[PDB]
Amino acid sequence: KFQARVLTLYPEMFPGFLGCSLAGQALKQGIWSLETVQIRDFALSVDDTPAGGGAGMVMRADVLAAALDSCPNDSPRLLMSPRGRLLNQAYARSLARSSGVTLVCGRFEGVDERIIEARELEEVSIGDYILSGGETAALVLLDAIVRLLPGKCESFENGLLEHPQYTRPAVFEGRGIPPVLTSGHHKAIANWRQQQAESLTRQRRPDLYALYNKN
Amino acid sequence: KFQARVLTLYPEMFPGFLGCSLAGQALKQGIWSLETVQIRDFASVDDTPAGGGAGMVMRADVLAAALDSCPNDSPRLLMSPRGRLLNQAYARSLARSSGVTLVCGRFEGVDERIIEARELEEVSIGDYILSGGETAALVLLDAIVRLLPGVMGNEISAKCESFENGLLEHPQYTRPAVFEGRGIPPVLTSGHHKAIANWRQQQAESLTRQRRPDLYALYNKNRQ
Repeated sequence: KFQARVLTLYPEMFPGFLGCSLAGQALKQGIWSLETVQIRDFALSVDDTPAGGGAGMVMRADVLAAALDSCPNDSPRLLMSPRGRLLNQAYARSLARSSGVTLVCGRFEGVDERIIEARELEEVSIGDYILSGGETAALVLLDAIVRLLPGKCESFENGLLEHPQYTRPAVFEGRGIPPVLTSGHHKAIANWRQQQAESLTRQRRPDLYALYNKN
Repeated sequence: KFQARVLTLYPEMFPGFLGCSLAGQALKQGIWSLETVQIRDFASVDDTPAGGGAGMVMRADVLAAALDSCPNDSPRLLMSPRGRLLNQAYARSLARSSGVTLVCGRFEGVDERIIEARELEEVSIGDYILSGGETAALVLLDAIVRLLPGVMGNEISAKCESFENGLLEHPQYTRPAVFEGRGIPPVLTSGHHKAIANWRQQQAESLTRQRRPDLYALYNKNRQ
């Protein structure tokens, strides 16, 4: 098994698109399971006014604690957040090797800092943009995990985007597959592919290109 | 009325969660629409990479026909690991268009000639591999739709997030007054707005410095 547990205000978003395609099938076959936990059941509601003022509502430490504490501590506890460490492939690979993951989905403008500390929530961002709630990010994290489950290193992890890619037809709107690729001249092919990739990354992802140069 | 068109092998993944909450509410009041185009209608979709490679490659002609089946009234984006990185600024830009056309790359590789010829701008949501572009498209929609200048709350919203300034958001506190021994920092209760803002900022600086040196470098550039 791979046990996914998601703490959410919207359990009906799960499994969402992960009910479809290969992810759906793996679920139907029990390669992974998904448990949702409705946070609103733990309000003896879930969020309140920010001390010192602010733009939106803050998730209460007490409600969230009770929700976490109803769950076994069987997997790392990850808070979907704009403040998190960034999701990367190394980390997805790292997580697909576990027996499971616990995801907490905030919907508001934040989560009470004292519960982040007290229950060791690791904050995780999927990137520097705002989404409608943590659920969006949870689905994405799960997508990148489930994918790596039984049933290898990405070129960008080396600092390089993928070279341009071609298949048939041999000519589309007067544009032909570059002839070096159909030459059988392996060395020329690899050179060509390298220069295109270097050139593309330098222009479009200088950050990646910088890590390419840092070795 | 914002017009999203999504070219996909899995129309059934849509609207998905965008059907829910306020994104779906906005869908009901017709602030935006979501049309799916099945790529397979323009038949196989993928094929062998010229000069070898790792997977199959999406055919230029199948995607042309799919794109040409509806009008170019919209920026065209291709969901790809090769893309520029999605950020909030970019999201705001698209949110100001009449619509967006999103092509979901599934199999790893899309014929370069179709990217050139239909001017598909490649976009990645981050340096991690997903099951398909469907995943990237949904996230991209999620981030755009909430900025559509029809949605409620939207009118008086902050135009810029703190990470764009190079800082993570300050830590937040709410009731109860004391949780398992910990109080709410007293300055937050002091009625002294300037003091609150300074303290919140110091907390933000110190978190960003440790967790995102990349954002902090940007923070340093700005105040210079």
